[PDB]
Amino acid sequence: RPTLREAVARLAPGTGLRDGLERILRGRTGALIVLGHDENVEAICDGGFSLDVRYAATRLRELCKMDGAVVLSTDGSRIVRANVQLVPDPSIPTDESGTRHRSAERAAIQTGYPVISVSHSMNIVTVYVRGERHVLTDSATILSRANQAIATLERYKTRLDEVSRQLSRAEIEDFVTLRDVMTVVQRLELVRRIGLVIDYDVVELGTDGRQLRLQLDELLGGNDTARELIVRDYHANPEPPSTGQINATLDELDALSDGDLLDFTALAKVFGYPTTTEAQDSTLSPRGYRAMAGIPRLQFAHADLLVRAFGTLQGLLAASAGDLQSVDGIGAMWARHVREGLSQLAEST
Amino acid sequence: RPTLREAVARLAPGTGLRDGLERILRGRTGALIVLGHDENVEAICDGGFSLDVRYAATRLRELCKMDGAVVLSTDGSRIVRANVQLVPDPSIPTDESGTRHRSAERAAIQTGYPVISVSHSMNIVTVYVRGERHVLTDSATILSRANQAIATLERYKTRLDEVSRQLSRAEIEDFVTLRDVMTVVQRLELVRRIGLVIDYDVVELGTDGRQLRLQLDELLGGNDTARELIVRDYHANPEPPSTGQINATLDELDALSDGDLFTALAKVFGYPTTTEAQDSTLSPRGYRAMAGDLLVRAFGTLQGLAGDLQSV
Amino acid sequence: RPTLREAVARLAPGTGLRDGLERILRGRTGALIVLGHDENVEAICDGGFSLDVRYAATRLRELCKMDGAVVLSTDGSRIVRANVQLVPDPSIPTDESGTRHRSAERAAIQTGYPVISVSHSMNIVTVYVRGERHVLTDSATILSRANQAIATLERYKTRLDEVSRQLSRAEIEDFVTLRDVMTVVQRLELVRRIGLVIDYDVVELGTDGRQLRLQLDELLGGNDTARELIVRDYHANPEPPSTGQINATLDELDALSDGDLLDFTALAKVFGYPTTTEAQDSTLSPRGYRAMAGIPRLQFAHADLLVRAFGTLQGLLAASAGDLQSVDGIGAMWARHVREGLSQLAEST
Ligand SMILES: Nc1ncnc2c1ncn2[C@@H]1O[C@@H]2COP(=O)(O)O[C@H]3[C@@H](O)[C@H](n4cnc5c(N)ncnc54)O[C@@H]3COP(=O)(O)O[C@H]2[C@H]1O
Ligand SMILES: [Cl-]
Ligand SMILES: [Cl-]
Ligand SMILES: [Cl-]
Repeated sequence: RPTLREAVARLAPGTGLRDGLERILRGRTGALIVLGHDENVEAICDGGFSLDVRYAATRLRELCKMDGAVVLSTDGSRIVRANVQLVPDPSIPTDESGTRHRSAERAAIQTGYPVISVSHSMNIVTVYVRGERHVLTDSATILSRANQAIATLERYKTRLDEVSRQLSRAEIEDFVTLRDVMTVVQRLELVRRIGLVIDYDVVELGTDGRQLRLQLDELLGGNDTARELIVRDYHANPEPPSTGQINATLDELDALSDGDLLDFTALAKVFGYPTTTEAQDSTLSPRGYRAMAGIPRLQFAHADLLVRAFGTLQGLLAASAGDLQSVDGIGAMWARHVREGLSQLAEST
Repeated sequence: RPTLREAVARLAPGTGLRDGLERILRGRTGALIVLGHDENVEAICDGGFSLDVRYAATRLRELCKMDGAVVLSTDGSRIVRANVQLVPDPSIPTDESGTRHRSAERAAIQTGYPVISVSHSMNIVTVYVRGERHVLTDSATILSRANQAIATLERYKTRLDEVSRQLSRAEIEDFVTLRDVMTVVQRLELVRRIGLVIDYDVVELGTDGRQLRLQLDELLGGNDTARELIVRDYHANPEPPSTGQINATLDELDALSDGDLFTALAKVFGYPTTTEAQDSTLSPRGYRAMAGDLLVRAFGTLQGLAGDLQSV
Repeated sequence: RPTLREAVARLAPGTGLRDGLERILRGRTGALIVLGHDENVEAICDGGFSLDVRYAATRLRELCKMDGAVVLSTDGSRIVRANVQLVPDPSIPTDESGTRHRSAERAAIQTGYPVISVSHSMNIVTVYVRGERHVLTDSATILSRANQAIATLERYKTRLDEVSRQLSRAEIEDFVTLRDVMTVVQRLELVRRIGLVIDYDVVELGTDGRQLRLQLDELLGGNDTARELIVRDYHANPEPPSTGQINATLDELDALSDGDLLDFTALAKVFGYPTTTEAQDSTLSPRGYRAMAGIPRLQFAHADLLVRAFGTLQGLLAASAGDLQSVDGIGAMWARHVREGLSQLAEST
């Protein structure tokens, strides 16, 4: 049966239902709509008219001009009853206010289908699904909230870029420390989490969120790959981390609380380094995945072969073109390409 | 328990409740008021707040601005709860329309107390008492309707007086046709029936009916005695009817339909219903002339009517 | 008693009260609410009914449909009276218009508790707190005002950083003038004051200000420390400023009007220098507290003894390693760490 998130989706902008509800709000009639009909719904239905017509936004609006409730079919394709009096079991507990809304939630609990109440006085839509409630929000308000989050995401993306460049400078110089790696890990997670918040707003916006989706995907583009690469470079396991190991590490990062993200030792635990403050100053050596990703045109398949062969970024910098053409799967052309691409990083920083 | 009529009296003009209801109608807020509180009412009361204030029309109006129902104490002197949600058993049958009113009658049946709903859309007050319902009518409408009826009542009384003396003249002649008696009987019944219609309006008017109460009693008064005398004078049984016989006959006429009020009349009086029977001349007994019982049994007829009347 | 700012937070978005007030506005009934109840409130309360219910936004809306005023408990957790007639002392001064609002401000002054009046005609919420007034504003309008203010703050942050770099470069060169120091002082103050304006908007926005708070914290952060150090470095009194004296100077800066902050002579007076034109041209020498604060893990006790011995940053730079071990209370290891850090100032530029 419909879940709370699924029901909100059925009422998202661009849907036939949401069009009808918008019409009801402008009409200021109020409404009480049951999204489903079975034996249990009929049990609580009293009086009213039985009708069999196709759903239409306009048809719903007119029917809700009448006292009572409108029942739709489970698939949502039809309007099955109108002018109904709901009589849910009064023992079902609810903290809502007034006959309409208390009747709505009780009916939602008893039948198991979503129930919608529209307040004529407040012009507010509430949907009740099995003890949970959600109040719809105008697309403008959601956009305002999401654009504030987009602004913060713009600030976190700039901050991530600068610390990442600092880490890249340290990797070339061979003066990286756990603290340097974990500063980037934190900034990667902050970008990810604020991105998840904006994503929920995109879902709630429905068709009104299409542009916000494009902007969000552009800003978040490459964040997943950066999280993978940093795990691949600085994971306490001696051998290069396994693919499942990488997925395990990222899952632990998501499991961290927001407060834990502000703890560099909490992040160090996830990567497998000691949790002591002293451990933050210990020197690390990158494997070279991040640097290789910065080389233009270099497919990750080839970089994985080189990183496993030489072990460390410093080994790759010291390697000759002939040293980089002795790895199976690395041709002469790619050995030259990586050789000049690495020596360009050495000079630049 | 209070009866439907008793409840309507509690809501009549001149009462504190009716002052409150009139204010609610002008406010167009709608209302749902329970006239009584006990465990059974509380059982169906859900949410809301408890308060203990003296009843006042102004206080009732303010509290009914809120969603929900207001409960008063049984004596009606206090307001005990407001903003409550009534939750009567949906199995209780009702043919009312909408959440507010169906809940009102069900609550009235379940608790046994009067329940009032005021519709904001229709500005109509309905009172429910144990499966019965009454709709209040504006005192202005009742007054205007009742005054048209009182105007008719004087006309029925004048037309009754004119025909009654015609019958009395025939009594002198001894040639009173059966149709003549039933013409007077018809006018007596018509006066009685309009009198009952007006009486119901006077009660609903409360204090606004005080003047119509006096006017009604003057026109009617003497109607019961007149109906008793005419049955006592022109009853089929040659024996003078007993007091129980007279009251039984008067009840029989009341059972007649509006349209029937001459052949239908003759049969209740015991005369044959045939249209030929309505043509049969009758002889008055004389009770009416004396009013203008022991003596009449001696003489038998008005035609018989000093020592002979000091012999019985 | 609660202050005006405290009341504004209590009526901000995300609070139970604000949910009720939003409901009242949509109903267009108007309201008169007392945020507190004691014997003094009872004195001015007349008639009405006593109720004891838990506070709820929906309950408040229904009670404010009634003529009169609603009284809440001091903690705000309960609704104790409704339909009350306030009868505050007419002699209490007020500039509000009409019975409702004049009664509201007078009641606020007499009892000492916040009082809210909502105008049905104007759809405006007003809160009165002991002779002050605050009118609630749409969260959209506040956000628009605050985001522009954030834009100005980012520009103030950029100019602050560059003038700060100029001042530090001059400190090494020994060519700092009083005007240059006041250019940095002006920019630090401008950043601080626009920061306070945005802070008030964040409070008023409540839950709608969460993202704005994050942006504000990054832009400002470090502003207090920079103001403290600059006063510590360039204050006219020969004795190094005490911590309390520094706070006194900073309090004098806050007392200046927005117009005064554009006047370099007014700032010069706050630091004890003369207001003359000639004073602006005179060359100063930093005390060196800022440089010591940049040295990692150098407790201010070791910085105050060194600054008191040599007096100026140029004296600290001119000192030898042995000269930094002949100060009482400074160790040999600490003398090495301080000397190396000042040499890193040469690395800076
Ligand atoms: N049993 C009861 N106890 C206490 N107060 C009662 C009540 N029944 C009705 N009321 C009051 O009367 C208002 C108008 O009722 P009405 O049935 O015209 O107007 C109703 C009806 O058209 C519909 N509605 C409410 N509950 C319903 C239910 N269980 N089934 C179907 N329709 C319902 O929503 C309208 C507005 O509901 P809302 O509560 O805002 O407004 C209600 C409520 O404040
Ligand atoms: Cl609601
Ligand atoms: Cl119900
Ligand atoms: Cl709301």
